[PDB]
Amino acid sequence: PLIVPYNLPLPGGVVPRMLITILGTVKPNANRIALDFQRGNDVAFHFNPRFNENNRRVIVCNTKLDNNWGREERQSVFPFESGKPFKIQVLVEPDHFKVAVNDAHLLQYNHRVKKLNEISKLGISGDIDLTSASYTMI
Ligand SMILES: COc1cccc(C(=O)N[C@@H]2[C@@H](O)[C@H](O[C@@H]3O[C@H](CO)[C@H](O)[C@H](O)[C@H]3O)[C@@H](CO)O[C@H]2NC(C)=O)c1
Repeated sequence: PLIVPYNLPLPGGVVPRMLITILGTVKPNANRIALDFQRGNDVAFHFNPRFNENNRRVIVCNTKLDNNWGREERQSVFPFESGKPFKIQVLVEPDHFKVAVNDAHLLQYNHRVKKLNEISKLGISGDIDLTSASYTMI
């Protein structure tokens, strides 16, 4: 068990073929989960499942530059469930982050922050018990 919020260093930033894997369990009365890939204070890629946004479940993705959020990208496919174990895998490709949950492809997020080598930490937060967070090169 890792304490949330958890910061996972990404030494030398991200690069294509890097695979980040997060294993956890959603708390039974969850409101949100967030993964934040950071370039100093900027958030290159925010991945944010919301369990009760006006009584709908939605995943919101965005980028924060100079303390300002950008244009949201929303996905209504929602593979998380309160109480239940999950696996999130984020594969860095040359033009996007590719996200799979529980082994099924979920979404892609085009790189808006293009200095991939400067995206040097991942913060993991929200209503989860965190079991493991790791990376490897495929
Ligand atoms: C496209 O259809 C819909 C449906 C329901 C809500 C929204 C929406 O745009 N919500 C964002 C919210 O998603 C946004 O919340 C922020 O959204 C960020 C990601 O964009 C991040 O998760 C922040 O932590 C969170 O506070 C707040 C504050 O920036 O602004 C809100 N926007 C407005 C206009 O109030 C859109």
